[PDB]
Amino acid sequence: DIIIATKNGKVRGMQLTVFGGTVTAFLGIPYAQPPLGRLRFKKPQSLTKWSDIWNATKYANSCCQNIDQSFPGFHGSEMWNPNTDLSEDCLYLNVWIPAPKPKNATVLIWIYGGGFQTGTSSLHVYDGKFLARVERVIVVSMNYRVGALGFLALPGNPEAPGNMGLFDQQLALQWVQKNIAAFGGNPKSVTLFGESAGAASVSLHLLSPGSHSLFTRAILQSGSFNAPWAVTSLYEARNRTLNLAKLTGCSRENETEIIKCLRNKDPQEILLNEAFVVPYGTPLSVNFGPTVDGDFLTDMPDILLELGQFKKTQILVGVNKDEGTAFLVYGAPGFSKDNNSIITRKEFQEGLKIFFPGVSEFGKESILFHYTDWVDDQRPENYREALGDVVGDYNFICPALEFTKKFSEWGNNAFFYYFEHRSSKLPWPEWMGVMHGYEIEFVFGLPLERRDQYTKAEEILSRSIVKRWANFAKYGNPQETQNQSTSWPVFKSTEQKYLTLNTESTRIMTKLRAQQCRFWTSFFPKV
Amino acid sequence: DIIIATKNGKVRGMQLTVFGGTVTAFLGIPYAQPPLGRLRFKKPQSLTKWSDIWNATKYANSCCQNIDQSFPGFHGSEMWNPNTDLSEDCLYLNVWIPAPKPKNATVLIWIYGGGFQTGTSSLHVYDGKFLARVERVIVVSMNYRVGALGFLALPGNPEAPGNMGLFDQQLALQWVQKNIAAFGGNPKSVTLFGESAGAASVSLHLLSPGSHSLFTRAILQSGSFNAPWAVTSLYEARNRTLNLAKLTGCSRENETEIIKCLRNKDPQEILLNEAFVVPYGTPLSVNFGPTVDGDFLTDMPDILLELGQFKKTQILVGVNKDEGTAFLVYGAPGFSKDNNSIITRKEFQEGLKIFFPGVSEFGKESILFHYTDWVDDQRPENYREALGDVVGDYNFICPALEFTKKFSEWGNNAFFYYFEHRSSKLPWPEWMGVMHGYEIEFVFGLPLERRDQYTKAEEILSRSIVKRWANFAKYGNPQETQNQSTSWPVFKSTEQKYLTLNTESTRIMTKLRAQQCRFWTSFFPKV
Ligand SMILES: *[C@@H]1O[C@H](CO[C@H]2O[C@@H](C)[C@@H](O)[C@@H](O)[C@@H]2O)[C@@H](O[C@@H]2O[C@H](CO)[C@@H](O)[C@H](O)[C@H]2NC(C)=O)[C@H](O)[C@H]1NC(C)=O
Ligand SMILES: *[C@@H]1O[C@H](CO[C@H]2O[C@@H](C)[C@@H](O)[C@@H](O)[C@@H]2O)[C@@H](O[C@@H]2O[C@H](CO)[C@@H](O)[C@H](O)[C@H]2NC(C)=O)[C@H](O)[C@H]1NC(C)=O
Ligand SMILES: *[C@H]1O[C@H](CO[C@H]2O[C@@H](C)[C@@H](O)[C@@H](O)[C@@H]2O)[C@@H](O[C@@H]2O[C@H](CO)[C@@H](O)[C@H](O)[C@H]2NC(C)=O)[C@H](O)[C@H]1NC(C)=O
Ligand SMILES: *[C@H]1O[C@H](CO[C@H]2O[C@@H](C)[C@@H](O)[C@@H](O)[C@@H]2O)[C@@H](O[C@@H]2O[C@H](CO)[C@@H](O)[C@H](O)[C@H]2NC(C)=O)[C@H](O)[C@H]1NC(C)=O
Ligand SMILES: *[C@@H]1O[C@H](CO)[C@@H](O)[C@H](O)[C@H]1NC(C)=O
Ligand SMILES: *[C@@H]1O[C@H](CO)[C@@H](O)[C@H](O)[C@H]1NC(C)=O
Ligand SMILES: *[C@@H]1O[C@H](CO)[C@@H](O)[C@H](O)[C@H]1NC(C)=O
Ligand SMILES: *[C@@H]1O[C@H](CO)[C@@H](O)[C@H](O)[C@H]1NC(C)=O
Ligand SMILES: *[C@@H]1O[C@H](CO)[C@@H](O)[C@H](O)[C@H]1NC(C)=O
Ligand SMILES: *[C@@H]1O[C@H](CO)[C@@H](O)[C@H](O)[C@H]1NC(C)=O
Ligand SMILES: *[C@@H]1O[C@H](CO)[C@@H](O)[C@H](O)[C@H]1NC(C)=O
Ligand SMILES: *[C@@H]1O[C@H](CO)[C@@H](O)[C@H](O)[C@H]1NC(C)=O
Ligand SMILES: *[P@@](C)(=O)OCC(C)C
Ligand SMILES: *[P@@](C)(=O)OCC(C)C
Ligand SMILES: [Br-]
Ligand SMILES: [Br-]
Ligand SMILES: [Ca+2]
Ligand SMILES: [Ca+2]
Ligand SMILES: [Ca+2]
Ligand SMILES: [Ca+2]
Ligand SMILES: [Ca+2]
Ligand SMILES: [Ca+2]
Ligand SMILES: [Cl-]
Ligand SMILES: [Cl-]
Ligand code: NA
Ligand code: NA
Ligand code: NA
Repeated sequence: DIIIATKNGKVRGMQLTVFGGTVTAFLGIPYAQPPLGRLRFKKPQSLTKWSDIWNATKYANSCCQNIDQSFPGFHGSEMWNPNTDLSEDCLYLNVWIPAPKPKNATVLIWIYGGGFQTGTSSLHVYDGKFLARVERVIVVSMNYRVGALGFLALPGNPEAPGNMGLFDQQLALQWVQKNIAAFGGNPKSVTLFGESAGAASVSLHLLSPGSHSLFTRAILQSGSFNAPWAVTSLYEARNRTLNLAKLTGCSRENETEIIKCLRNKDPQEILLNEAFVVPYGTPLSVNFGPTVDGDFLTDMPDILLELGQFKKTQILVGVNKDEGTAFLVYGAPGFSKDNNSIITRKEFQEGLKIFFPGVSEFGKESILFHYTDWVDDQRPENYREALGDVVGDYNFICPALEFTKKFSEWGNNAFFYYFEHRSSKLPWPEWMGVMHGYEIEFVFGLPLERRDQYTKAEEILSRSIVKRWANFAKYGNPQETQNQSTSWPVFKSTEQKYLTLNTESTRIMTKLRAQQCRFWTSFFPKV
Repeated sequence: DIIIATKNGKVRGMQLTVFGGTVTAFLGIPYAQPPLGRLRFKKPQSLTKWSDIWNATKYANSCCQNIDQSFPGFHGSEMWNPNTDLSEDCLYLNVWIPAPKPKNATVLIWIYGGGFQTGTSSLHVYDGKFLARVERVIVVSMNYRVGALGFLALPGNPEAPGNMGLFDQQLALQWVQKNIAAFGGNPKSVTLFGESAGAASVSLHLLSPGSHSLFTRAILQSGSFNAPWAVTSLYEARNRTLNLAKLTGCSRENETEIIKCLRNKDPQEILLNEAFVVPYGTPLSVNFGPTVDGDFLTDMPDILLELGQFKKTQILVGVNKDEGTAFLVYGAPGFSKDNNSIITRKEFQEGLKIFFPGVSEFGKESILFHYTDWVDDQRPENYREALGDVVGDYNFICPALEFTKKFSEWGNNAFFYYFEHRSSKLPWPEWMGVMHGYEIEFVFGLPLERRDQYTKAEEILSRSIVKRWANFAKYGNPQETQNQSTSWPVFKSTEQKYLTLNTESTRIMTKLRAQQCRFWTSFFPKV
């Protein structure tokens, strides 16, 4: 029976057998006041204190959110849907510790993605027990509010200031500063990691001055805040908040009154109207996301990055070979998970209109021109592959490389990876390749479980990535030093070396997507 | 009717239609006295002069040689067998010129491989008409003597001094110096190129002082003289010459008498006994090859390379992804062109004994140890693939990279390629991958012929390689400057950049086979 005294009271954990050893898991520890009633849309308030033993022995409620119903019964989509009850009462976190209790263990804090609209820390692919067993690190993950409930903004107004879910993440970081030594963690050795919006979130903590002292370093998987979906303009945030009001019958003249009305709405009515606050979305829409609130974020983040205003520390950044494919089967015409999706030029053109709705005709033609010069055989898959690369390059890969360059120019070591292994268990079809989100299970060490039907080469790839991540967190250097592995060189401006992660042979390469990213980075923003 | 006046007399050529234009071909021009009777085994003697028009309108006799009969009727082997009559009377060369007659064209001189035992300039894959049409270069190729007739050595004795076939190559280089301006060529812009033993030959012309002024630069495809098959020791040459005598009933006490006896033998009896001059050969045996004769080669060539004694000029060097596979089906147990050749550990072990017959048990185990640490799934093809890599790394790839490093250390620009495209027409089975010899058709531009059933991507790869080779010959820089191509960086000590040649995307990579070549280059020579 394992009980830990925290600043707010006692917590009971549970023991787990993992690989012939034990991990102690504390699932569902609260770290804030439930944000209900008058607290809805406000910054998380600090926890009152309890007396008695809080039983942290099951995952807590996931935050309210819309759910992906495009492929019911299909594991490829459903694995990402929440696996605990939805409730506004969702501000909880999990702690996995090695057994016996470590003395001063490095801490890995996971921030999930989901577009800032969805996600929960209790998914199977985020289970931190394998990392605690194998690397003897402590792993922490928190639920944070998503959608309008997490990111509604009327900026400057403390009834709905914006970025509440980023403040939920920050308050969990603070909980780890105050409490983790009780669990055997070193509050001075904390690495944030996250994927997609969780990676964009990690990048914004590098920018936020109230996060500077809450962590040591950062890992960004397929996301960074300069991605075109990651930050909402003040203009679009106000418009969306008042669009939400209009839809829920909460248009008022005093803005504090709009929010008060919005506080009387059933959470379902808020969720049901979120999709419509925008005149046309895309599969990549982030209707309620981070804004420049003057609090968490003091200025436009592109300006902070460019002018070197961020935490000086090491970063590890990477992307997957086919980031954009997952999004094509949520509305691009001629695409389907259930066939090979050989599409025509006309379909490609229609697909750009689906992904680039506010963009001028010239803008869309410039994309077509950059991506359709083949290269050369015709090649029925030409247009199918180009559309996935358009979406992946624009939304994930070029912003990650641009973030990595600008960050490294200010003197800190940066390491960049390109993940190019397709999981042998992937339920999505082959044409979708190495999809967005499908390195995560390798990072959390799921293929280390021999009972799970991953191949032996995958068990080895995962073990090595697990070691590199842990070495990054502990030592700021993502090497695998014992097995004659390829040395991972720092990513510098000028050379731009990156490491490929694959089952066959790790390679050092240079200037990932050089020609494509010149297009998105220097020309497209003008269009 | 196109007639050219040469230093030795008139030659009539023939016109060819190639790609809606014309090439003039002069096939079978003699460049030496036929080396018959008293001239057999001696250095080529210079040509007497003729009066009348020598008709250069068909390929000439190929030199006497044994023929590959392992797969009769099979195009994969038979494409390399000679396609003109065999005769000692074989010292002829071909000239392809653009039409109209160029004014001062760069000259490309092809030296074929065949292990120094076989080969002829008239094979289809060496037809220089496409390069003359497309790049407006002049292409020259010569027949040179092979086997004992080309390389028998009793060194110091001018009746059989050694290296006669390298002297045949040199005398053809001289013919081009004296005659090529008459054809519209620039004798001051001559690039040698060659594959396998033709590449080892090209590398020896960089070392030979009598070749220094006969050419400007050099291209080495899958060969260099530091490869373990390329140069025969004085010891093994004498032993083989006297072994040949013993077998033909020509053992005598006066050595000039051995040679005189050998001059009375039918060329068939010499050919029939060549295989047996060695106690055990391998599929890679070069029984009669280059020696240090004190004439063509003044010292052991490893010493010249190491100490910088060679022509200072630019080089282009490369290898194919699966150099060693071709040799496995000529005697390694469990291999077959007609199945997938999944072999066992025992078979691998037997295969090393086939490829490394004089090598100690410890030597062979060290090879097994370096190549059988997987990497990791088992992977039935593990041993099959390892044996191909052992043979390809030892015999071709590590010596080429070692040659390229040592050459570039003396200040000259070097460019290195790794050819990794498997021809869509390859008659050999898939497991053999990107075989030895199968870049040649890409270099000579055979896929430019749309009538030939190569894919469109192959036509493009060939066009680009043809342009890089021609730019190398003309300008010393193998760039393709007009089509947004990957820039080919010089290969330097320290970084060791190389360019990959493939149908998909050209990449700049570093330190090809670093771990393998450390084994062959620094450790294996001690064994
Ligand atoms: C791959 O499937 C798509 C997607 O839509 C389809 O899903 C299929 C597996 C099948 O059940 C089909 O009946 C279903 O509608 C096909 O595109 C669709 O095809 C029709 C015309 O035949 C269009 O009018 C539809 O609008 C279009 N749907 C979408 C969303 O674009 C697609 O052609 C198919 N591709 C193949 C077989 O190569
Ligand atoms: C692939 O074939 C080899 C090569 O020899 C064979 O060629 C085959 C296609 C077939 O015609 C066969 O009859 C012929 O001998 C096979 O290895 C051979 O197999 C026998 C025992 O079955 C040995 O005793 C032979 O010595 C051996 N030959 C050599 C040269 O090693 C091989 O097993 C086969 N591999 C497969 C099917 O996976
Ligand atoms: C933000 O403000 C308006 C609001 O329009 C919206 O009304 C909402 C409550 C919601 O239901 C939403 O779907 C609807 O679009 C946007 O105006 C839209 O623009 C179109 C033309 O593009 C006009 O027809 C309407 O005013 C309205 N659309 C529809 C379909 O009725 C406006 O575009 C937006 N501002 C932005 C995006 O910067
Ligand atoms: C060079 O000299 C001898 C010559 O032996 C050879 O006789 C030739 C005419 C020819 O037929 C050839 O096959 C034969 O090998 C080599 O001696 C051989 O070595 C073995 C033991 O390895 C002895 O049994 C014999 O002397 C002879 N072999 C056979 C099978 O009869 C000698 O090895 C070689 N020198 C080298 C390789 O450096
Ligand atoms: C916590 O769990 C233990 C079960 O072993 C129990 O004794 C205690 O009452 C629990 N607290 C609850 C249910 O609030
Ligand atoms: C943990 O390590 C830090 C340095 O990273 C040190 O300052 C701290 O006191 C240590 N605490 C322990 C061993 O309890
Ligand atoms: C609006 O109403 C709120 C709350 O009832 C009040 O506190 C605030 O001062 C009012 N402001 C304006 C501008 O009407
Ligand atoms: C290193 O190699 C061993 C044994 O060869 C292997 O079992 C282990 O997984 C490897 N460790 C890492 C961190 O990759
Ligand atoms: C060379 O060819 C032409 C054929 O057009 C002929 O007139 C001449 O006699 C030939 N020379 C020979 C056969 O020696
Ligand atoms: C050919 O070019 C060379 C320089 O490479 C020059 O010296 C020579 O005279 C030229 N000859 C011509 C145009 O006939
Ligand atoms: C051997 O005979 C040759 C040719 O008949 C002769 O010229 C030579 O001087 C002789 N040398 C010896 C050492 O017997
Ligand atoms: C360059 O591109 C053109 C037209 O796009 C093509 O037809 C030609 O083959 C290319 N040239 C080379 C040297 O690759
Ligand atoms: P990630 C799956 O959180 O990506 C955000 C999406 C909206 C581009
Ligand atoms: P190239 C085919 O001439 O290779 C020589 C062989 C004997 C290694
Ligand atoms: Br069009
Ligand atoms: Br053994
Ligand atoms: Ca790629
Ligand atoms: Ca996802
Ligand atoms: Ca490795
Ligand atoms: Ca390879
Ligand atoms: Ca060959
Ligand atoms: Ca290219
Ligand atoms: Cl580069
Ligand atoms: Cl490197
Ligand atoms: Na087209
Ligand atoms: Na084994
Ligand atoms: Na050793």
